[PDB]
Amino acid sequence: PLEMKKGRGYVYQLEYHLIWCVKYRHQVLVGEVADGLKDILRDIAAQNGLEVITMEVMPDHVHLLLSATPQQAIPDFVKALKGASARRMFVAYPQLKEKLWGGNLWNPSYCILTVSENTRAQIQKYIE
Amino acid sequence: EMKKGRGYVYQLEYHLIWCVKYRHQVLVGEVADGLKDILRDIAAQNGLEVITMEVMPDHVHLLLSATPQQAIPDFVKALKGASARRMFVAYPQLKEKLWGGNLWNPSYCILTVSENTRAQIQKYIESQH
DNA sequence: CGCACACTCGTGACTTCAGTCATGAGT
DNA sequence: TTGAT
DNA sequence: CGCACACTCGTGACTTCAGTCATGAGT
DNA sequence: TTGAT
Ligand SMILES: [Mg+2]
Ligand SMILES: [Mg+2]
Ligand SMILES: [Mg+2]
Ligand SMILES: [Mg+2]
Repeated sequence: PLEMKKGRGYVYQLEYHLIWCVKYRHQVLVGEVADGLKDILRDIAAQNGLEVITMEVMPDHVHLLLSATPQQAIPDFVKALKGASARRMFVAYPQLKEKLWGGNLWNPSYCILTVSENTRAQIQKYIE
Repeated sequence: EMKKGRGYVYQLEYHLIWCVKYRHQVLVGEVADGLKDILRDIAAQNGLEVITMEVMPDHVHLLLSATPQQAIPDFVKALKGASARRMFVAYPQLKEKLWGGNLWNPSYCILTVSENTRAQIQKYIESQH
């Protein structure tokens, strides 16, 4: 049986692998800065109705595995996740301005991949 | 494999399914054939790639590939709302069983698709080296 | 190298009112 | 301030 | 009879200007 | 006008 969420006019299962990097690929996401970023990203995610299945912060990039509804558009939540986290991180960690004084904490691009929650076998069963 | 746009790199696939209103097995013969041409056309207009398409008498199944900017409610609306309008015009006999102004069930089912499961993907994430 | 996602300049949209998203072009 | 997830 | 995704009515947005999307409530 | 992909 397929894992499926139900909403008003749709049944769905939507997961994405989202990834982005620190501007200039600076390795600044370490220690308390990485810990903070985890809080900030979870708060933004919940504020936006996103479920964070997995989160991993490496020094120069972030990897998220998200579960969403059909109404949450990609450019919208990526903007929330990155734009708001940049704003907060700079406030909470003024020391970031030492390596990133240009007004950006993040690389201006994101990489995103859809993800199958269920197996190909489960899908053919449901689809047949 | 991975596509690119001005500010993003992505690979987006979705299984999209919806049924005929009241579950009537109406999509058959020339009606089904015309549905396919109408869907392919709508997909073309909206720049949506249709990887797989299947039309059963009571429901449709598509495997789509899209850009990050193509939101789900928008493309589902385009494919279902436009095809319905067009199907009734092209095949009026549909009205014999569906005179209420709806060719489609008001719901859609949609699943993100990838070349691996999240279980595997998350483990790959928890590693680092 | 010469791009390009990633660097830079530019545009508008819109939250975080800063710094992303959208976006074209030059290197 | 870049050099790849 | 009650549900709901699937039936219906209700509320709007927006193309297909009809019939879907958004959506809350009854059955 | 419904009963499940
Ligand atoms: Mg960007
Ligand atoms: Mg609907
Ligand atoms: Mg270019
Ligand atoms: Mg209900």
